[PDB]
Amino acid sequence: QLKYIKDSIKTIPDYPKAGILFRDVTSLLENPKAYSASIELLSEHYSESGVTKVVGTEARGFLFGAPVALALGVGFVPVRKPGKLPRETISESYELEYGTDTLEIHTDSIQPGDKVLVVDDLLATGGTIEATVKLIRRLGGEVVHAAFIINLPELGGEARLTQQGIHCYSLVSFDGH
Amino acid sequence: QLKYIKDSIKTIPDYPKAGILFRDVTSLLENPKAYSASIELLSEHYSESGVTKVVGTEARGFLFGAPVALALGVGFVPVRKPGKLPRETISESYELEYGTDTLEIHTDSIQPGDKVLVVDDLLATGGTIEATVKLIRRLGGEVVHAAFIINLPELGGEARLTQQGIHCYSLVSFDGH
Ligand SMILES: Nc1ncnc2[nH]cnc12
Ligand SMILES: Nc1ncnc2[nH]cnc12
Ligand code: NA
Ligand code: NA
Repeated sequence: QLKYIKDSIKTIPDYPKAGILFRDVTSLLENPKAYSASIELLSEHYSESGVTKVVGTEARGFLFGAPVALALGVGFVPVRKPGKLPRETISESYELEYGTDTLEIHTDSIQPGDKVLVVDDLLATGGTIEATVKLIRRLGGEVVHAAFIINLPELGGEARLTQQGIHCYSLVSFDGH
Repeated sequence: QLKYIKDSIKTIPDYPKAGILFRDVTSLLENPKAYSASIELLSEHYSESGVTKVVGTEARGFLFGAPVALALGVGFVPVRKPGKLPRETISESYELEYGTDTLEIHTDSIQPGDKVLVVDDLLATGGTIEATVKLIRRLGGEVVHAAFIINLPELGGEARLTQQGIHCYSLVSFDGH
C-alpha cells in the first residue's frame, strides 16, 4: 500500500533547476486507488485523536486536507494568501527564498477548545506550516499534529516543526533538496 | 438538504466593493454536514454518467472537484495558473476584468476517450471554465458537464457555457453580480 502510493509519485529531474529531483504529486491525484488510499491512511491515523477541525493551506493543501476533513466528519478551514478570504482575518508572515509573504485565516473559524489537524502535500522547509500553526494558536486553537503525503527530511522541515511542539506524520519520504 | 446547504453559505455586503453581496462558501466548508452533503449531491448526480476523470481549477475548485473524484472513484486532474505544473502542459488564455491570464493542464492527464467532469465552487462569468473546456477538448477528452455549488445566473456564465455545449448543474443560485 505505502509502496503503491510511493510508486505513483513521479520524479522530474533538473526541474525547476538542474540537480533538483522534483517529486510530482499530481500523478498520485490522477490514480484513484493511490489517492483514496492516501486519504484513508491519513484519516485513520487520526481517528482516535479527538480532532475537531482540519486546516490546509492553498492550494495543494486543499487536495489533502479537505478530503481528510470529510473522512473524519469535521469542518475544513482554509489558510490563504492575502485578499482572498472575505470575513475578518488575522495574518502571519513567512519567508520565501526571495522575499516575504503572508498567510491569513478567518478569525471565526477557530475557537478555544478546537483540536486542529494541519494537512499539506509535501513538507519541505516548513515555513508555511510554522506560520499556519501560529495563526491557529493565536485564535485559541490547539495544534500538535501535521500530516503530509511527502517529507523531504533534508530540508529541515520536520526538525523545525518539532521545535514548535508539532508531531509530523508523513506517508513517504524522499532524499534531496 | 438543499436548503441546509444554502443556509450554511454566508453573505458579506459591500465586499469587495459597495453593492456586491459576496457569497462566501468557506462557511459551508467548516460545516461538516453541509460540506459532505454537497459532495454527496454532486457525486450522486453523475453516478450513471460514465465519468472517467474530474477536473478542477485552483484553488476553490480543488475543494469540490477532488472530493467528487474520490467519491466517484476516478482520477482528479488539476488546472493551474502557469508555472506550477511540472510536466508537459498546454495552455489557454482567458480574460480577467483588468487583463489576461492563462490556465495550464498536464498533456498526459487527459487522453482520447476520457469522459470528463469539470467541478468548481461558483459560476460567475464562466471564463475560467470556458478555458478549461478548451484544454480538455484539445487533448481528446470529452466534456459536456460542469458542476458548481453556486450559480450567479445574472453574470451569464451558464448561457455562455451552453454555447460550448456544456450542461451546468448547480446546487444553489443567488441574485446579483
Ligand atoms: N524536490 C522537491 N519536489 C517537490 N517540491 C519541492 N519543494 C522543495 N523541493 C522539492
Ligand atoms: N457575489 C459574488 N460572490 C462570490 N463570488 C463572486 N464572483 C463574482 N460575484 C461574486
Ligand atoms: Na475565533
Ligand atoms: Na494526453
